[PDB]
Amino acid sequence: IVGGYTCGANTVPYQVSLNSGYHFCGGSLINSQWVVSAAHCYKSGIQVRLGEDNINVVEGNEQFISASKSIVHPSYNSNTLNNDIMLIKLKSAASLNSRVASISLPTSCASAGTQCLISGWGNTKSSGTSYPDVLKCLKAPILSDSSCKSAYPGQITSNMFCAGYLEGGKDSCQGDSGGPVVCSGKLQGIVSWGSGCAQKNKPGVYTKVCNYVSWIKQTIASN
Ligand SMILES: C[C@H](NC(=O)[C@H](N)CCc1ccc(O)cc1)C(=O)NCc1ccc(C(=N)N)cc1
Ligand SMILES: [Ca+2]
Repeated sequence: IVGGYTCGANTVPYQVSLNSGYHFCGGSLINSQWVVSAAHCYKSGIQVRLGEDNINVVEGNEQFISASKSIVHPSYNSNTLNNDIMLIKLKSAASLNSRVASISLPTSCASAGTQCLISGWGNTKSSGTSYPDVLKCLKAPILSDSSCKSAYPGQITSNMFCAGYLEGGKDSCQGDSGGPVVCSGKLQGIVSWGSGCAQKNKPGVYTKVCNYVSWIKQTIASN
């Protein structure tokens, strides 16, 4: 997260860290057994880390649980990042408490101008690199589809939306991948892609979760 602020420990209790020896992606807890993240985060050897603030220090509220199954969206296209969503089932159910809590799925899509909270442990610099160890947060509005498509001609699909600031300075970034965009209590987006980070006229692009709620619900019910 570039241009954000330190969230505060466990203030984003649905935020998970995906760990394969090291943090590599965010995700969002959607019930005690399931996390949703980005398909571009797919790999083997995933341990889900819940209740994290400092990902380098055991602070006392963590739960570490291995993935038992990962399901990349059936239509994910890695060339275009279309359908960039993946479900991860946990080997055992997380114990839900104030610091480890699910986030609701959309009941409908969200409109341009709606304000959202984006969070993660990704890069905090727009040029060069600096990775924080505590969770960072950013408030950002959803941008119009037309400004999104104008910023990224030939690359925005119906399963994507832009959020952030066209002026630059405030954005998600590498390492925030797969993490949440929460707007009025609903998980509307997943950190997906963009050109650089926090650059002028290059806002963040996010998976449009409202398009996937039926798939998520049916997949969880059958698995
Ligand atoms: C795997 C993904 N790749 C890209 O983003 C490429 N530059 C375009 C892919 C690509 C997409 C569509 C296409 O049609 C072709 C290639 C990535 O690195 N995500 C982390 C990220 C990146 C940016 C931001 C941000 N600035 N908000 C946040 C997290
Ligand atoms: Ca920790």
